[PDB]
Parts: sequence; structure tokens; C-alpha cells
Amino acid sequence: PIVQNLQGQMVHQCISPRTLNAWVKVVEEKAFSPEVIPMFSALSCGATPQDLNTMLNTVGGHQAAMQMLKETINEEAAEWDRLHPVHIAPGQMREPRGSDIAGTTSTLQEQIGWMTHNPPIPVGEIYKRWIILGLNKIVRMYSPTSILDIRQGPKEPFRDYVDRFYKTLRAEQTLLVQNANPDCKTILKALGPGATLEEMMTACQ
Amino acid sequence: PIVQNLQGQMVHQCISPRTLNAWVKVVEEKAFSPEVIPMFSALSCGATPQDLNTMLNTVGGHQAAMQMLKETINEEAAEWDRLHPVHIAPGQMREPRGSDIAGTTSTLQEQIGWMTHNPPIPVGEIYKRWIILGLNKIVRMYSPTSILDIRQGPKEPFRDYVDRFYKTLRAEQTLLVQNANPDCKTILKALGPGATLEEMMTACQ
Amino acid sequence: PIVQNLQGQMVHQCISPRTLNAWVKVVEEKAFSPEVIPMFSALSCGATPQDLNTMLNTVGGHQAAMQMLKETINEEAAEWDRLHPVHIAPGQMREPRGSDIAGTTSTLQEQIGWMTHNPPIPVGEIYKRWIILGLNKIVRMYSPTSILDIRQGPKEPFRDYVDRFYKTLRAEQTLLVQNANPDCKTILKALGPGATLEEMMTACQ
Amino acid sequence: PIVQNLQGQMVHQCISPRTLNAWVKVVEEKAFSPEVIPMFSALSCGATPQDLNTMLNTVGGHQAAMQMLKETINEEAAEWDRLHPVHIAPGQMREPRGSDIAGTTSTLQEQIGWMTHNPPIPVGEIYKRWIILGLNKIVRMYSPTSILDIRQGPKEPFRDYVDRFYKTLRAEQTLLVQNANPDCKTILKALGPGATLEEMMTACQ
Amino acid sequence: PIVQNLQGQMVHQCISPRTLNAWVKVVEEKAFSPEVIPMFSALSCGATPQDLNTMLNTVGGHQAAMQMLKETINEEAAEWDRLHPVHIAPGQMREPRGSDIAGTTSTLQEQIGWMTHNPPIPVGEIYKRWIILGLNKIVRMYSPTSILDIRQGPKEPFRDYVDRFYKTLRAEQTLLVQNANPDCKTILKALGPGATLEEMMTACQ
Amino acid sequence: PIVQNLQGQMVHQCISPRTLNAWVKVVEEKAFSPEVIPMFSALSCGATPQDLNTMLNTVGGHQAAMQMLKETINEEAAEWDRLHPVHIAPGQMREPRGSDIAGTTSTLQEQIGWMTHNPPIPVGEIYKRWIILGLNKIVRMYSPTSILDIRQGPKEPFRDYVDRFYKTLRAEQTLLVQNANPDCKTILKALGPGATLEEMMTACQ
Ligand SMILES: O=P(O)(O)O[C@H]1[C@H](OP(=O)(O)O)[C@@H](OP(=O)(O)O)[C@H](OP(=O)(O)O)[C@@H](OP(=O)(O)O)[C@H]1OP(=O)(O)O
Repeated sequence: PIVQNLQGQMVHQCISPRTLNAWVKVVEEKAFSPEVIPMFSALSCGATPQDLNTMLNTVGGHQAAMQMLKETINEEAAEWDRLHPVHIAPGQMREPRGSDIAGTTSTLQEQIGWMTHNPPIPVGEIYKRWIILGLNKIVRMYSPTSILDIRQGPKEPFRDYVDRFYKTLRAEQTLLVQNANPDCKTILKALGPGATLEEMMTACQ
Repeated sequence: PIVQNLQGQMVHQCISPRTLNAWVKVVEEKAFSPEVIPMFSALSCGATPQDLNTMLNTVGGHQAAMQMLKETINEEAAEWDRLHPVHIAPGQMREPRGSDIAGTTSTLQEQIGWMTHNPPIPVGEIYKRWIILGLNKIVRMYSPTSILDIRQGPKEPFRDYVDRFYKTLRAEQTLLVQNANPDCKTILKALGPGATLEEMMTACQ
Repeated sequence: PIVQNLQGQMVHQCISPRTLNAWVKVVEEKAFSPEVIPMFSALSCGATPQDLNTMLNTVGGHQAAMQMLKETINEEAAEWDRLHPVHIAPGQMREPRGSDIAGTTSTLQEQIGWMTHNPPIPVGEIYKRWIILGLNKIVRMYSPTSILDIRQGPKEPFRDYVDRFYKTLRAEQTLLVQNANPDCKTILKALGPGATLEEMMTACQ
Repeated sequence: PIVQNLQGQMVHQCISPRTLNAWVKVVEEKAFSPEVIPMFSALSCGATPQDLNTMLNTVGGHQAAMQMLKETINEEAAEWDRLHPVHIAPGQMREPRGSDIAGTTSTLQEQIGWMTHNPPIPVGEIYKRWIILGLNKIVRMYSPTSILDIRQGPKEPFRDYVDRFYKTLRAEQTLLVQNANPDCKTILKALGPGATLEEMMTACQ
Repeated sequence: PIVQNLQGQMVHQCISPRTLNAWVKVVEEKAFSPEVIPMFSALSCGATPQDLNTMLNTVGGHQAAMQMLKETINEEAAEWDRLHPVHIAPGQMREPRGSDIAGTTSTLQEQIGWMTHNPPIPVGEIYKRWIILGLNKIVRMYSPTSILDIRQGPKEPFRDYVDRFYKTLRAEQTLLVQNANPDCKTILKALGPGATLEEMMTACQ
Repeated sequence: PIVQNLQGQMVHQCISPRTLNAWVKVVEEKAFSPEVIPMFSALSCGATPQDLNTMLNTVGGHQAAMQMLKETINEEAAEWDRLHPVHIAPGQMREPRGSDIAGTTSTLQEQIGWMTHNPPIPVGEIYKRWIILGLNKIVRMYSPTSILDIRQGPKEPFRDYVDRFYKTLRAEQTLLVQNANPDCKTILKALGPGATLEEMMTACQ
């Protein structure tokens, strides 16, 4: 990553073993549950394209997902190249292409040079947006169940039903009342319209 | 978070993997037991709105609770907007709206700019107050038992009863004597009024 | 806590996740065994009143003990207010009351201001003394056995007996010879007076 | 490794116990699965030849692999010596030979001297390229199965098949359709040409 | 402890939770095996008397041992007071007594003042010598077996016997040949005098 | 150890609990497998003689080995004294003897003084060479099997045989073909001379 030292210049620091290990574990434990994406974003704070490639490449399973992600990255890179065509002056900074942003045709020195320029060309932030676009599609694809099949069981506590319902909506990126069991549905119908979630959960407790 | 370096300027630092992992674990282990709230407050010391959103978004379960929290945050944001209406001068700091404080319509650069201004606009401290308001309502809602149902068993040591009693009061946010078993109740009645808790526990040992 | 940086000014630092987790675990594992108190004192080195409240508030069980501690803290605060009455000049440091020292009516900024003043008002050290007074009473109360009931068994090695004896004395805050078994008691009587513990343990080995 | 301190000079730092332990574990757990190579590259960021030799030498098993790697390193060193022949001036920097780059005939002081020269001779980056060449050959050799033997089972979900297929291709460094089961193959044939992987996985879900 | 910062002044630093936890564990796992003493010495590098008392006081068991240690410390303190009698000038450093060195009648500020004086009065190093004197007596006392009872079994490999023999000598602070079994004893007698341990172990392999 | 701070002077730092614990564990887990030696060398980077003695003394078992090591160290120290005889000028640096290099008759202050002198007397590097000489003899002695007894089993995969073969050669510090089973031996004989290990392993797969 690129960090500010104790004296206030932006410098390159090695990715820590703690960071590397945290990412690999979360993917092992959680696969592409939606909460993996904000964890990815937090663990890659200040990342260079080189560091982002490290994090993706260190994943050993889920290789269908990692191929789908490469495809998304190649589409965003090709759209970058459409919007930002490029033409080198000795000693001067060249303009990045899509494949430079994705870290496949650029060196770590060029990446640092772009990211610490005045004004900077935030190649790490741009690449991370492409990656997250790709990861969101994977989360959606790996979602096991439609929101239409989340219905409250006859003996299921309302809180447990709402937890399943919002967990599914999150992964898929009045239905709550419609899919409630007969007993809660009655209670909820009687609350009247524009009830908060707190009020519905209180009523059905 | 925003920290002071070794040379005494306020600078942005990445959220640590240690911090991220501590929060996720405590929610996995403790759910919305009341002691989770002072842990949240301690783990988010110096946080930007971006960092607070990271911590909330990295929770994978309890999605009914996290929806209730979004609702509370939207109410506080709307009250902010009532009290502090806003109208940009090139290069100058804009005034934050509710959604800027909650980190949904502001960038990390704007958040740092507000929090390190002279004088600062403590957007992270303001947002954290809204979050804690929301978390306290959740703790109260998830409290399993009324204080009225905490009564000392015929064979239950007085200390164990008092522990259950104050654990429940804490989550719900002379009753102690009234709910004691016959044997302790006698002892306690005879101590006379304005006995300390130490004196009651000593007497019933 | 308040620490000296690498350049020698006293500055505020966030409580670490390592510190927070160490305290919670030691209370989970050891409850109010006497050795918990020197651990508390070591983990709270340089603490502000805010940090001390964090550490106490993050404990989830033992809520009878934490209520007894609040009582002790309120007594010490009221005695502070007796000895040090208070009357604000724009921009000037106000004098702390008992409730300021205990961190309930003071901000973190005021606490840092007191603790780093020339000369300082060590509000964190004062509060920590009150807490430790309260914790010692709890250790004493939770002591399972009287020293009078620690007697050496007919087959118990003398070393194991002495370990139980001094473990109990520590928690309760010639008896050793009197409570020894017949065989050691004989040996010990014959050593004559003013024998060291090393000499008694050697003799009874 | 060679790192920049807080004041911006390139200095030598000891390899951390965290780094050493991370590498040894990943080799214990993953052997020569392909994802071990990007982990090696990330854990050896800024490494001297001495540090790279440490990491290789601390591996206790897989000694057939570590002998094959020595062979590859000796070939690259001999090609270095072909391209860059060498001839010492008192106090002056000598030119490195292949065996200097691999750290067997150079001291740590010479290695730092080369790597921090203006302009630098990046002996650590050169050696790491040789090592990675050698590691890729080992990954290929230890690949258990040909891509030709990865075929979708009659009851195997398409996603699980694609995961095995791309895991194998990765280690070996229209076949996907040809090796699909009869049911998916039909669906896939009907999609028409130039379907993305996302579209094939959606269709076969 | 007292450490040098990044800028080269000697300053006080809080004892780390890592240090505190390492000590407590090693005593839990190893009791007073001899290797506990060099671990104590390494974990207390730069310690103040306050820090040394922390480390001793955080031990929960072995209270017979910790009482024996207090006795040894009181003897060394009384001998200090014999050799170095003391008589305060406003603002000036007082001379330490035995009980000041052991940290019972001195403040942390006085301890830092002594240890960082020019020239320094190394109260932490002096106290640590007293503690180690006391710990060595405990190791000796807790030694389970006399060296006279370490004899090689008829089926015991010579290496395993030598390991037990030197483990015992270490704790107790030609016998090796005399206590060998008949078969090795013959081999060893025939080697002739002034054989190294390597030669004896080779011969008996 | 002696490290460079953030400002570029060589200063003494305490051995870390992480370092201490890593060494003790690796000896517990691996005994004197050959890979323990490069781990020792990496964990003792920048060590003073005091730090090296700490690491050796913290090992609790293998006391026959640690006695053999003391013997080797005493031989190297006596050869040092032969090559470098010594004769003190008030305030001046004395010349080190063998026992000074091994840290038994020198203080930590003298050791730092030598190691940071201009030019330095690298007492830590010299002692570490003696230790490693001693450790290599121990690895050799504890090697369980002769290379002559490593032969490929009739059902043993060639890769597994080569792993055992090079693991043994490493500890002992055309035989490969001679000790192969009949089936591989045939294949290998037919490859012709000067085949690489990669080619032999490919052929026998
Ligand atoms: O790995 P160790 O040598 O035991 O030391 C570590 C380590 O910090 P260093 O990288 O400076 O060694 C940690 O880093 P990670 O391995 O987790 O990346 C860190 O944990 P944090 O990341 O949360 O800082 C930590 O400190 P903590 O005590 O807060 O766990 C600390 O251990 P000690 O400071 O106790 O020695």
C-alpha cells in the first residue's frame, strides 16, 4: 500500500502478513457472502494494483469466480481505453492504459509514480472499483435462494424470519408482511400503514 | 481512523485487520448483549464515517437488527437536516448534510477535511452517537426476560441471583429484596433500610 | 491512554484491541482471584477515566460485583467533593469534581487537559485508586474459604498445603504450623523458633 | 528486507518472525498448489538474497522440489554469467556474478550495497525472478490431473465442475463445453458462440 | 520498561500485554523448571521495580514459592541497607533504600529518576539480581530427583539417559559413566580418559 | 539485538516475546531437524552474545545436545584465544577474549560497545558462527538413518523416495539411481547420462 509515514510524505509499504492471512481466511470461511465485499475494501485500503492482484491471486479455490472476475476486469479496462486513448518523453510520466490500471502491463514503480503524482492518478482506487463491480456480480450469482421463497414458518419466531429475509435481499442486491405466517400477518395488518420495522418486530414478539 | 502521528499532526490511518477481526468476533460471540456497545465505542476510537460503515457492513448475520439501525440513522439524519440546513465556492469546504455525516454522500477526503478543520466539524463523533442510539434500542429489543421474572430460586445462592438481576436491568436499560427467596428476604428485611449491596450480599452469604 | 510519542510530548492514544481483549479474557478465566488486580493495574497503565470506564463496561458477567464497584466509586467521589469543593473563565481549565474524575460528567478533552497540565492533575491515577479499593473488597467477598479451614491432609504433601494456605491468605488480604498434619507438626516443632519458610519446606519434604 | 524508514532512507531490516512463520505454514498446508507462488512473492517483498535463501532453507519437507529449484537457480546463474562477465579497486563496489545474486558467494553488506546504490543493481528482484521460474516448474510437475480428465459428472453442479476445471488449468499453466455432461452441453450448444462464463453458469444453474 | 525512543532519549514505556501474557503462560506451563529463569530475565529487559513487581504479582498459583521469594528479597534489602545507609533537599534526588529498590516504598517517578540519572542508579538491575537469587533457590527446591538416582535403564538409549542426567544437574545447579548401564559402561571404559561427550554418545549409539 | 532506529543510529533493542516464543516452539516441534538451523540464524539477526545465550538457555529439553554445544563453544573460544591474545586505559575499550565473545565474562554494555565501534568488532556474528558449527554437529548426530538405507520401495512413488533421499542427505550433510526400485531403475538407465532431476522425476511419474 501507499501510506503516509510519521513525517507526512506518501510512501510505499509492503503488504503485511496479517493483511494477507486475514483475506485468505475470510474467503475460506465466508466464500461470497455479501459481507466479504466490505471486508475486501477495508483490507485493501491504500492498495496499489500490484497489491490488489496479490490479494486476488492468493485465493486457491473458487477459480470459476476468479475467471468471471477477470472477464469483468477486461470489460472495464476496454471501456477505460475507449474513454481515455493514449499515444515517451525521456524521464516523464506516461499515461496509463486499462491494462496498466489492472497492474498487468505496469511496474510497481510506475504505479507509485501515478498514485503519488501532483495531482495523482488514483490507479489503485480505479482498479478497486472494477474489482468490486465484479465481486458484486459474483455475490448475486452465488445467492442460494430467491426472496420469493423466504416465508415465515408456522413455528418460526418473527425475528428469525426477518433475519433470513434481509440476509437474502442483501445477497440478491409489503413483501415482508405478505411472506409472514398467518398469526403475525394478522397482527401486522392491524398495525396500519407506514409502521417501522421496530414496531412490526415488537408487535410480533 | 484519524490519529496523531509521532510529530503531532492529525492524519488518516487505515483501519487495522486486528480491529476489523475483533469487532466481527465480538458480534459472532455476544450478539447484542449490552457489553457489545462499550466494545464498539472502544474499537471505533478516532473513526471516520467510512470506518464506522465498514464496521457495521462487515457483520454478516443479524440483518433484521442492521435494518433497524439504518432506520434510526435515517431519523437522526433527517433531524440533523432540520436543525442545520445547507445551500460551492471553488476550493472551499462545503457544509455537511445528514447523509454526509452518515458517510453515504460524502468522500473520505471530505470527511478528513471536516474532522481536521480548525475548528473541526466532528462528523465521526456525531455519526457514532446516532449509531449508539440505534444499538441501545436493539439491545433493549433483544433482552430475553423482564426484570419482573428474575426471582431467586429456593436453592439459588444470593450472589448468583443478584448477578442475573443486574444483568437483566442492564439490558432493559426494593425490587431486589421483593424478588429474593423467603430465607434471604427475612434476613434482608431485618437489616433495616439504606443497606448497601455489599451488606445485603454479606448477610445472605 | 496518554503516552509519550518518539519526540517526547504527552499525547492521547486509542486503547488497543490487544489490551481490550486481554482484560475481557482474564476476567472470563480468573473472575476475582487476587491476581486479577495487578493485571488490571498493568493493562490500564497511562489510562484516562474514559479508558478505565471502557475496561469496566466491557465486562459482560459479574454484574453484582460491577454494581458494588459503582457504589465504592460513588463513596470515594463524595469524599473527594468534601475535601475539594469547586465554584468558568473563558478558555481556562475548570477544577474537577468527583464525577469528573470518574469520567461520568467530564469529556475526553477535559481529561487530557487535566492529565497533561503543568503541573498535571492526575485524574486517571486518582480514579484508578478508587477502582482498586473497590476491586479489593470484591476479591475479599468472593474468597471461598476461611484461613481457619485450610488444614493439611494426612496424605497431602507439605508444599501443596502451603500453596493453599498462602493462596487463601492472599484473597482474605504459627497458624501454618498449627494447621499442619501430625507428622509435619512434629518435625516443625523440633526446628525451634524463627525458622524461615524455606527451612520448614525442606524439613517436611 | 530493505525498507524505507519514517525519514525516507533505504535501510536493512531483520526478517520478522511473523513473515518466517507465515511462509513455513503456507508450504505445510498448501504444498505446491499454484496460489503458493503469489504468497511467496508477497511475503518476500523488499527481500535481500540472504532473506530469500532463509525462506527456502526453512522448509523442512519437499526436499526433491528444493533440489529441483537449486538446479533451475544454477542454470539462471550460468546464463547471467554468460551475459554479464566480470573482472578490486580499494573501497569500490565490485560487479555481481550469478552466485552473488543467488546469495552463496556474496555477504549481506555487499547485497545491501548493490540494492541501495544510485542507480541500484536489484539483486533481490533478479534472484526472486529465478526462484519463481523454478517454483512454476514445480507447480506444473506436482499438478495431479490433466485438463483432459476434468469432466462434469452426471450429478455434478456446473459451478463445481467449472471450479475443478479452472483449478486444473491454473496448475498446468470450447474444451469447457466439450467436457460438460449431456444436459448442460445441450443448454450450452443452444446459447450460441462467444457466450461469457457468467452467461454459461447462469444457463446451467 | 525504560527504552530508547527513535530519537535516542531513555523514556518510560508501559509493559505490553504480549509480555504480561507470555510470563503468566510460561509459569502455568513450566512451573519452576530451570529454563523459566532465563525467560524471566529476557521478558523483564529494561524493567523498573514496578514492572518486576507486576510480573511476580500476576502469578496466581505457586504462592508458597512467591512467599519464599519475598523472604529472599527482604534479606537482600536488609544487606543493601547495611552497606548503603541513607539520611530532603528541595527538588533533589534522594538516595534509595532496600525497600525503594524492591519498589514497595518508591514511586514510579522516583524509579525512572534513578534509572535515567547521569550517572544512573540501576535500581531495576539491582532488584532483578535479588529476584533471580530467590528464583534459583526455588528451582533447586522444586527439583524432583537427586542426580544420584539418574541411572541408565537396561533398554534405555544412551542419548535419552544423558538428556535426563543433564536436565537433573541443571535443576540441582565420571558420574555419567558410573550411572550408565553395563553394556555402555564397558564401551565407555574402553574409550580411555578425557573423551568428549560427542565421542561417548557416538560410541554408545 | 542491535538495530538501526528510524533516524539511522545503531541502538540496542530488547529481544521481543514473539522472537523468544518462536524459537522455543520450533525446537519443541522440530528438535534438530536440519531446517532448525536457518530458523535459528533468522531469529537471531542483529543478536548480541547476551541475546544468543538467552535463546540457547530458554530451551528446556535436549540437555545432552546443549552440553555438546557448550563443548564446541569452549573449543572455538580457546582457538580464538590462541590467535588473538590480549593484555585497562581509563575510559577505553578493552580487547575481547573468547569468553567475552561467548558472553560469559562480558557485560551487555561492553558487547554493544564492541558491536557499534568504528570499525566494529562483530562479537555477535563471531559467536553465532561458533554456535552454528556446534548445531551442525548435533544435526548430524541426531540424523536417524544412513543414506545407504534409503531405498525405493516396490510400491513407493518415485517422488516420495526422492523426498526421503534428499531429506537424509541434508541431515548427514548415481546413488539415487542405484537405490531406486527395479521398474524406475530400468527407466532411468535408459535416459542416458547427465539427466536433470526434473527429467528423472518426469520419466518415473
Ligand atoms: O507479531 P508479533 O511479533 O508478536 O507482534 C505484533 C504485531 O505487530 P508487529 O507487526 O509490530 O509485530 C501485530 O501485527 P499483526 O501480526 O496482527 O499484523 C500487532 O497486532 P495489531 O495488528 O493489532 O497491531 C501486535 O500488537 P497487539 O498487542 O495490539 O496485538 C504485536 O504484538 P505485541 O505488540 O503485543 O508484541
